[PDB]
Amino acid sequence: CPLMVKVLDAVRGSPAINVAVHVFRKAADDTWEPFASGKTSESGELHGLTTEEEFVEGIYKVEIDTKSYWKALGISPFHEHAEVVFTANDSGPRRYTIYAELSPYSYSTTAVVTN
Amino acid sequence: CPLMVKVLDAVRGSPAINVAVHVFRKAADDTWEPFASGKTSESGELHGLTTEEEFVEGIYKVEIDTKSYWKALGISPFHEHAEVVFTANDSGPRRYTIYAELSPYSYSTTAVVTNP
Amino acid sequence: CPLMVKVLDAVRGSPAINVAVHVFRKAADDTWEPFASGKTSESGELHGLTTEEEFVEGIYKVEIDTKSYWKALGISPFHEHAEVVFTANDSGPRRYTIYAELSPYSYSTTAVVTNP
Amino acid sequence: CPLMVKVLDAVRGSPAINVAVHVFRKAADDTWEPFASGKTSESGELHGLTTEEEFVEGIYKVEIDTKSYWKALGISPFHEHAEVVFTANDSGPRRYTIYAELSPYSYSTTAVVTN
Repeated sequence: CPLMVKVLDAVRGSPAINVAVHVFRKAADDTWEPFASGKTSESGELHGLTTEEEFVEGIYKVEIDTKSYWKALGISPFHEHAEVVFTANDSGPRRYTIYAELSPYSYSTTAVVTN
Repeated sequence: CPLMVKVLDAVRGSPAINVAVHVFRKAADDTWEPFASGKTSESGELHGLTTEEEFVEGIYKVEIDTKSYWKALGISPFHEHAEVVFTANDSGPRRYTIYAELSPYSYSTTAVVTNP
Repeated sequence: CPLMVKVLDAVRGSPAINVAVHVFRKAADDTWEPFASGKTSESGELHGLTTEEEFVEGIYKVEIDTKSYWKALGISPFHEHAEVVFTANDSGPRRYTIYAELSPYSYSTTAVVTNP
Repeated sequence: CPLMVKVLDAVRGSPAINVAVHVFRKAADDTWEPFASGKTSESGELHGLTTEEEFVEGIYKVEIDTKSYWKALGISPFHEHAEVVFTANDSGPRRYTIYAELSPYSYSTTAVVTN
């Protein structure tokens, strides 16, 4: 599993559970092709999105549905979602972990890429 | 200015200067219509993007072109850009300041929304 | 002002108002001597802490009293405070702006350092 | 292990390895008593700092030696270190994970507290 997502709730100090995540791949016509998706687990994680075979070089977009998450908690949020757009490059480490720390009016994301 | 952007460079401890920013507004067909664009100043600030009159209700996307910024500094960063997508002015006119703090493999964005 | 602090509330999307800030400077015995204090304004800003003359070389600690801030909003936060410790003016006088973005279980701080 | 630390390098997009971490406990006389310490692993983690028996309620300080980390990489940093000060409370979740994302002139820290 070369692509992982770890989402944290900076308000409650807990993993962000049941957050919808959609991954897209940029197509030849510059549109976003659905690639993979899921809901974060009780540990705020989402793995098994793709395989080494399928995760070829290219531009990918990871959309985290933060708005629905905050609405479920009864908290008015700012963003429609958090977007993480990046290029997968074979000439570097294999495993991509996208960290995302969520607050109603702020989010931070950090990519950790390793072997 | 109802729409403002403040960008900081967390590697150099300075405002992020000459960063290109493109703003889009969602149309009916889910496509992103260009709304406004500019580049950050020496203070990492970008005002004069729009006016209260033109900045109507809608879903807006503020795209900060961080990749170019880092490459010019000799750094190969992770993200293509930093995207900030939000509904604006749905409860009346508001003033928005989008803060962004950039690192090659990380960014944070915080929105300050005030009622004039 | 050579020392400035800008604090934002990432839960409400606003400046963090009336946040107490204490600045200390390290002495010889590793103890923290009180240097200056204040509270953030409506803009989440705090200037007038010190002067160029008084702000000599040294190791400074900017302590932001976030716990009190969150408790007053009905939130029980994780941190006692947000501490920002740094060497200042060791290469001559500089201007420092300490940005802080607060959430109940998280905070970020970014320093902008400029040469006047 | 009720206390864990996960440190990430936001410049290189990798765990922050070999970062010294010192944990202190606030004593009756308001001074900081050394409690535990170590160096982050190849995964930027530091566990086995303490036990449930020893990790009683009280105020703790986690000092991350970020200055030495950046100096090793030949990068001039701003902070002397990153400090995370908090109260351990029995009336909540047991495991504390302190996340820290490091940049030369910025750091973010997020606490994740779970069962």
